[PDB]
Amino acid sequence: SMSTEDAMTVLTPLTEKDYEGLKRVLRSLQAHKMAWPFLEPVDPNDAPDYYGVIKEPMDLATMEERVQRRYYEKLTEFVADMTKIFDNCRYYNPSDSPFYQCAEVLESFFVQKLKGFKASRSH
Ligand SMILES: Cc1c(Nc2ccc(S(=O)(=O)N3CCN(C)CC3)cc2F)nc2ccc(-c3cnn(C4CC4)c3)cn2c1=O
Repeated sequence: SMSTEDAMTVLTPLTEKDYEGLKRVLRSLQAHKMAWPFLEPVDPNDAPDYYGVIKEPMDLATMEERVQRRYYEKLTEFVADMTKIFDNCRYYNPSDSPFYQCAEVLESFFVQKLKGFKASRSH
């Protein structure tokens, strides 16, 4: 149920079995054809003033490092880091940018996969 998923998302410490789920979610995003702008950090020499404007940069390779290192204690923290990728992209870029489009598509995919992860955890 949505009740159980919400409670577990905020309160339930991530287990090793949860981490196998988080690796599956991250690998599914890295394989998505619209992940191409998010696999590595933004190149400063491509994106003028990016690191002056975006205060909390994030990318899928940094998320992979944090997952491998068992950085996250709560799913909320994993979701907050992932959400930076999409929010940062939509903030820095105009709405007609290919990067902006990729953020919209990959976030919708992540939201589908996250809901699946939560359900699998609640069962
Ligand atoms: C998310 C993101 C982003 N991620 C990203 C990461 C890597 C690669 S990469 O193919 O590996 N590679 C591309 C070539 N570099 C020399 C090396 C890197 C491509 C990427 F798109 N790249 C850029 C690049 C440029 C801009 C930009 C530049 N000006 N503006 C206007 C708003 C002022 C936007 C935004 N960007 C982003 O937002």
